[PDB]
Amino acid sequence: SSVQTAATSWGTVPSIRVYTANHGKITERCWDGKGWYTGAFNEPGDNVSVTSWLVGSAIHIRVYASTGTTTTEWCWDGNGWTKGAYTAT
Amino acid sequence: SSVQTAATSWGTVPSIRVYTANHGKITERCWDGKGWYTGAFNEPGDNVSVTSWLVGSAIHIRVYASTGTTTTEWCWDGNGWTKGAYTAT
Amino acid sequence: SSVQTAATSWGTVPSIRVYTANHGKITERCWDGKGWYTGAFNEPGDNVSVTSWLVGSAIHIRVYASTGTTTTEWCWDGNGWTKGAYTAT
Ligand SMILES: OC[C@@]1(O)OC[C@@H](O)[C@@H](O)[C@@H]1O
Ligand SMILES: OC[C@@]1(O)OC[C@@H](O)[C@@H](O)[C@@H]1O
Ligand SMILES: OC[C@@]1(O)OC[C@@H](O)[C@@H](O)[C@@H]1O
Ligand SMILES: OC[C@@]1(O)OC[C@@H](O)[C@@H](O)[C@@H]1O
Ligand SMILES: OC[C@@]1(O)OC[C@@H](O)[C@@H](O)[C@@H]1O
Ligand SMILES: OC[C@@]1(O)OC[C@@H](O)[C@@H](O)[C@@H]1O
Ligand SMILES: [Zn+2]
Ligand SMILES: [Zn+2]
Repeated sequence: SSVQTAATSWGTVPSIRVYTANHGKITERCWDGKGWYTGAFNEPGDNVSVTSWLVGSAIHIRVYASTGTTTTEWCWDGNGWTKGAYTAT
Repeated sequence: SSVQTAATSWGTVPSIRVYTANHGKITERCWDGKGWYTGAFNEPGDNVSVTSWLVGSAIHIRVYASTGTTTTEWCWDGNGWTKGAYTAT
Repeated sequence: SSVQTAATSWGTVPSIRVYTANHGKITERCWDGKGWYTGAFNEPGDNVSVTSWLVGSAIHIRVYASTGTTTTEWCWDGNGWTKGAYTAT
C-alpha cells in the first residue's frame, strides 16, 4: 500500500530528515546540504510523525512510531537513538 | 488499522504535543519537561496534522482534523481550543 | 477514504501552508494573516508531508508527495515549485 512520510528540518543549510513508514518498517533519509544518504534510524511502524528542536546548535529529534494502537517514542539527542518515556494515556 | 499521529514542539525544554487520531477520535498528550499528561484537545478525526509558532513566549497551535473530505482547523492561543477560519475551498 | 494533511508555518503573523492529499491529488491552502486562499502547489500524491525553514526573510518549503512506494520531493525557494533531489535509497 502507499508509503507514509514525515519530515523535519533545522538550521539554514538546512539539515532535513525524512522518515518513511513502508510496509511495517520506518527508515530515515538525510540531507545536510551535499546529497541524500541513509540514516541510522530503523524501527518497526505503520505510521510515523516527527518533531525536532535546537538547543544551541545541537539537534534533538523525536520520532513517534505507531503499530496498531501502540505508539513508541524514539529519541535522538546527538549520540544515539533511544526509547522515550512517551505513553499514550 | 494503525493509529495516526502528528507532533509539534517549541522552546528548549522542550514542550511537545502529540496528537493521535485513533479510529475517529483525536486526543493529545503533552510534555513540558516533567512527565507526559493528557491535554485538553478532544475532537473527531481520522487524520491529524499540526503546526505551531511562538509569539514571544506564547505558543499558538493549529490542529487540522480530517474526516472524509472535511478538514476542520482547531486553534490554541493560550486559553482554550476554538474553531479556526480554515476552509478547503 | 479520509483526506490526509500536512501543515507548516513561519514567522509571527504567521504564514501557514496546509497541504491536502485528496484521492490522488495534493493541493495547497495558504494563510498570510488576511484570509485563506489557494496556493500554486498542485501535484499528484496519496500521502503528503512538509517541512520549511527561513533564511533571513525568505521561506523555503519541501513537500514530500508519495504514491505507491514512490516519494517525490517538491521545492519552493521563492520562485516556483520544482522537483527535488530526494530519493528513498
Ligand atoms: O548525521 C546523520 C545522523 O546521525 O543524524 C542524526 C540522526 O538523523 C541519525 O539517524 C543520522 O544517522
Ligand atoms: O530525552 C528523552 C526524553 O526525556 O525527552 C523528552 C520527552 O521526549 C521524553 O519522553 C523523553 O524520554
Ligand atoms: O498545559 C497543557 C495545555 O494547556 O497546553 C496547551 C494545549 O496543548 C492544551 O490542549 C493543553 O491542555
Ligand atoms: O485567530 C485564529 C486564526 O485567525 O488564526 C490564523 C489562522 O489559523 C486562521 O484560520 C484562524 O482563524
Ligand atoms: O503567496 C502564495 C505562495 O506563492 O506562497 C508560497 C507557496 O506556498 C506557493 O505555492 C504559494 O502560491
Ligand atoms: O534547492 C533544492 C534542493 O537542493 O534543496 C535541498 C534538498 O531539499 C534537495 O533535495 C533539493 O533538490
Ligand atoms: Zn485498527
Ligand atoms: Zn474516500
